[PDB]
Amino acid sequence: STGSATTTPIDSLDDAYITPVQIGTPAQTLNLDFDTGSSDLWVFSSETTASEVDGQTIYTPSKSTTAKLLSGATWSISYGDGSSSSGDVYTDTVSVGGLTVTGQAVESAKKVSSSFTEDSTIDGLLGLAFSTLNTVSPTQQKTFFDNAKASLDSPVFTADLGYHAPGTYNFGFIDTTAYTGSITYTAVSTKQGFWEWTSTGYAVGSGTFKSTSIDGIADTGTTLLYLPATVVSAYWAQVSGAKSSSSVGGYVFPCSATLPSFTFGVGSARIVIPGDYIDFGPISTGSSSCFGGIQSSAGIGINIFGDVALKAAFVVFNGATTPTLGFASK
Repeated sequence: STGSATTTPIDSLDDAYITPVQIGTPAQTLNLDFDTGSSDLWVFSSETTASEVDGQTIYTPSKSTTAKLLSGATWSISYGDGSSSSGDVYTDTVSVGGLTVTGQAVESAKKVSSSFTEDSTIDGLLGLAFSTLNTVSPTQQKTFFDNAKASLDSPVFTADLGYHAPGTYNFGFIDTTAYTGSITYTAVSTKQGFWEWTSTGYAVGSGTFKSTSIDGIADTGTTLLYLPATVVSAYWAQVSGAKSSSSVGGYVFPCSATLPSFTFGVGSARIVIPGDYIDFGPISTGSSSCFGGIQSSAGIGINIFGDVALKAAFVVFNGATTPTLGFASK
């Protein structure tokens, strides 16, 4: 089998991407944030504290004839950005772009933190990291991809995120029309439960490529590109007036600037992030200070190849017996 779904930016800045997902019988369609940095499929629901729902579409398991309460199971997750959610668990039928999993764990939120409530466009998350990170207790549950894998034509999914435009998540096949050149594959460590790999270096604008190993995660659920302070300083040094602002919480730059590109290495291959991808707009409405899309990972504890990086590429998440990651230009 295969599946194919369009993923759409939630706003004009590409702050995140939502993909429609069918849950239950009859189908209840929710718009979920596909997140290769976590491993829980959780949704706003009829069980979510009413004051914490503000415009999201909810899953109502009592209206699904295939929903079953997973007895005694709870979940609770805290994300790197400080947000969190928790609740109980159903199994139900979940379909993405034509691909169907029966008996998928659907984690129903009883509580969500303020940032989730405040974002009316995201009805939940669909985790696509390794199932070892899944928070369900006392019996850990598998991700949608893990459940589908054996049925897929090929045990892979691909992320093709758009810049200020829709893109595609495909399951079970590689669309050879969706990228240019070849796909360069690179090793993955699953030891921390992430799609963790090592970039071979970087360049700023038309500058020379610096060969240096950068360990990080391919994370569709993180907006920005988080890299070591040395790298980030080298980038922003090429932008007149850019500075790290403690009060704002990262590098800011004059909105009048034209940003240089940023290149990262995948083996001997090179992915070029155009400068415009690195502009996240005014820090506050009406400001002429703009927020940068490349930020320091110091104090995160891990480098993160988030959407800023991934959207410059066609990305293969290869779930073969030994997982690997593939990147192509597009």
